[PDB]
Amino acid sequence: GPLGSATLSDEAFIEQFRQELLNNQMLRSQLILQIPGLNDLVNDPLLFRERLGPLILQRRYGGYNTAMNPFGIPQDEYTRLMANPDDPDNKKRIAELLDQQAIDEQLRNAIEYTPE
Repeated sequence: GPLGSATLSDEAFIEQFRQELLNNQMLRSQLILQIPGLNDLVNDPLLFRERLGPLILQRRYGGYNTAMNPFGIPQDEYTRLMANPDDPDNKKRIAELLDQQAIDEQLRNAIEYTPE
C-alpha cells in the first residue's frame, strides 16, 4: 500500500539530511566548496542543527501548503463531483454551487448607484 512518510519535521528532516551528505561523497563535496567548514558542523549534531538550521529549513518552508477547491466544499465532496460529474445527482451539486456565484456576482458590480 501507500506506506508513505511525508512528515519530516525540522529535526527529522535536518537529522536525516546530515546523513545524506555523509552518505553521498559527491553531494557533500559540492557543498564543501560553498561551505568549507561543513565537515565541522556535520561532525557536531547540535551545531549542524543550529548553525545550518536556517539554511536547510529555507527549502522546506516557503509558504503554507494549500489545495482547497474553489467551490468551498468538504475535500471528500469535491472528489465525488469530479469523480462523477455526469451523475444526475452531482449535476445538482455543481449546478447550485455555480448559482451562488451568480448571485454574489450581482453584489460585486452592484448596479445600485445609490449605496445609501
